[PDB]
Formats: sequence, structure tokens, C-alpha cells
Amino acid sequence: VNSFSGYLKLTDNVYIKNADIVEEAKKVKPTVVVNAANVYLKHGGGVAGALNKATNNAMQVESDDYIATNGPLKVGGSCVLSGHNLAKHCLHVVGPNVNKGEDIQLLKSAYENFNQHEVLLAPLLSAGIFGADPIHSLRVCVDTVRTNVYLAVFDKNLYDKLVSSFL
Ligand SMILES: O=c1ccc2ccc(O)cc2o1
Repeated sequence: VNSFSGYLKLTDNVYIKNADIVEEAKKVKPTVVVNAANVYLKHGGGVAGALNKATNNAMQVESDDYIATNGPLKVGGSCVLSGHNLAKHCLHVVGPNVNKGEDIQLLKSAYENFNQHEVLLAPLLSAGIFGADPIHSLRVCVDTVRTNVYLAVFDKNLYDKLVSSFL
């Protein structure tokens, strides 16, 4: 049993809810929240900007030190950093950004990072301002992630379309 509430079960391991991932993280304090990161960990907008704002910019300060030491992530890659006030850990995962021309095949590689964690609160990778089709992102998630993933979908309209089109 875990603390996640109000989710719709899609598969053995994947759950979905219409929720603000920031508000959900603040309520649950999950072991792992996933950030929709870029390779520079520049948390300007979308999920990343909202998560970082909720940490009062402490996520960005920590991320800048990580990049100064390690250099940029790979598209499809990840790193584990603090979850600050939102979670124990934040798994920063880089899905391909269609609005930068990145290979959508890298979305599966991005979701493979989730398998290193038994339970996660996450957004749909490469959705929103990353430009991918969220229906596709949900299909890749279900077909790639084997650990237990609780997906928070920001738009109510999109949530209802993801559920009503799910195979
Ligand atoms: O300001 C916000 C608050 C949460 C949030 C959550 C997801 C997203 O794509 C954008 C967002 O912007």
C-alpha cells in the first residue's frame, strides 16, 4: 500500500490522475518525483519551471552546481538530485524535445530511467512544451516502465482524452 490517492489504474503498474504535479508532490512527499528536464538542467518553464519555483529556486542552484561539475546530461538520460521540499529525490529525466528536432525514439530510453526506482510520481515525458504527442508518450510509458508510476496530467481536457483513448 502507498499514499497516492484518486488515481485511475491503467495497467498492473501505471496509474494516472488529473493533477498539478507540484501540488501532488507537496501532498504525498513521494520518494521520487520526476522532472521534465533539459540537458542543461535549466528549469525555465513547463513542469521544470513549476517544480523549481516551488523549491524557491533551490532546485536550480543545486542543478547549476551539478552541471558545473559533470557537464550536460544526454537526451534520454537522467540524474538523481535532491527533491527539496517536494520529495526525497528528484529524478531529472531528459525526454526528446520535438521543438528542437530530437529523435522521438529517444523517448523509450528516457522512460527506461524510471525502472531504476520502485515507485515514482511523474509527468508524461516529452509532453507539453517538449512538443510530443502525449497519447504516444503514455503508450511508450506503459510499454517501457515496469516499476510503479503515478502520472500527473496537468490539463483536465488532456487527461480525459488520454483515458478515453487508452488501449
Ligand atoms: O505554474 C505552473 C504550475 C504547475 C505546472 C505543471 C505542469 C506544467 O506543464 C506547467 C506548470 O506551470
